[PDB]
Amino acid sequence: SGPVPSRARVYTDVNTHRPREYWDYESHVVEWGNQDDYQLVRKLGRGKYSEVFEAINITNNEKVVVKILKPVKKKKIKREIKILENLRGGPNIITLADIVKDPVSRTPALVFEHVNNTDFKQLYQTLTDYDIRFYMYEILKALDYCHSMGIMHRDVKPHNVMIDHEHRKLRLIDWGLAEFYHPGQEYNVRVASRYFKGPELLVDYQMYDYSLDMWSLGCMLASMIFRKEPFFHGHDNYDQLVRIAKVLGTEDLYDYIDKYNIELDPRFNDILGRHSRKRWERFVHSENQHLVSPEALDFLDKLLRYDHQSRLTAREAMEHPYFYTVV
Ligand SMILES: [Mg+2]
Ligand SMILES: [Mg+2]
Repeated sequence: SGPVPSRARVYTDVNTHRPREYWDYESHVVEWGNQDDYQLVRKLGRGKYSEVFEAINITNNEKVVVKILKPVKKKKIKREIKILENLRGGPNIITLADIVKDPVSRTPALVFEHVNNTDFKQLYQTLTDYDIRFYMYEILKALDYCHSMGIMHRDVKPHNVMIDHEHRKLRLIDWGLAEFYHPGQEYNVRVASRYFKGPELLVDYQMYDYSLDMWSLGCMLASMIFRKEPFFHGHDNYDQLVRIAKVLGTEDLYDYIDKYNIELDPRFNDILGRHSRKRWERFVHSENQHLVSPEALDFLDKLLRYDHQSRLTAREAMEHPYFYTVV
C-alpha cells in the first residue's frame, strides 16, 4: 500500500485558503531594478549560488547586503524571491530590500538588510544559559511566523542564523531551499544540510511538513547546551541516521518506520545495528552543565523525536518552561 500519509498538526490548510498568486511562485513576475544605487564595500561570504557583499545604497546611505547571483534555474530564483516577499516584515525574517541587476553585465542580485554577524564558531562558546534561551526564542518567533505563512524553511542551521550579538538581533536567512506547505504533497527529501537533516529525510519519507524545521532546531539546541557542534556528526546521509540511532535508539526508529510503512533502503539494516537510547543526562559534563537544566532537557527531548508528528510545533515550543525566564 506504500507509505502512510501524514499532515502537519498546525497551519495545515493555510495555503489551501489563499489564492494561487500567493503560492504559485512559478507564475510570479520578477522585475529587476538598477544595481547602480549600490556601491559594493567588501565581500562577506560565498553562498551555494551567490557571492555576498556588504554595500551602501548611494541614494540614502543605507548599509545593505548584495547577494550577486550565479546562474540558476528561473524556477529556483522565483521561489526564493516569492517566499522572501511573502515573509517580508515578519519577526526575525531577513528583509529583502530590493531586486536589482548590473546594467552592463546583466548579473542579477538580491539586496537585503545587513546584519553584523558573529560567526557561530566564535559566538556559541561565549553564550550564557540565558543567551541560548533568548536566541532560541528568537528563532522560534521566525519559525512560527513562517510556518503560519505556509512556508517550511528546510535549511535551519547555525550558518543560516545571523546574530548581531551587541544588539541582541537575530535574522533567519538563506531561503533558497524553502517551500510552500500543501498537505498531501510528497516532497524531495534532498533538502537541509547533512548534520541537520531530520530522520524523515534520511529514510526517504516524502510527506513531511514544518516539523522538519523543528528537528533541525533541536540539533542546534543540543549543540549549544552540550557544547558539541554539530551534535550528530555523520560521514554521509546513511551514517547520519546511524549517529541519530546511537542516541535515540534503534527500537523507536524501527517503530517509526513500521508506523508509516516506510520502505527502508537495504544498506541500513547492516549499518544501523542495535542501540539502546542514550539518556540526555549522559551528555552533561563539567564544561556544559551551566547551560543545562531539567527544562532544557525536557524541551530538547520533545524536539529530537523520530516521529515528526510528535515533535513540538514552534508555537508549542514557545510555551515551554525553558522560556519562562525569557523577558
Ligand atoms: Mg544555501
Ligand atoms: Mg547561508
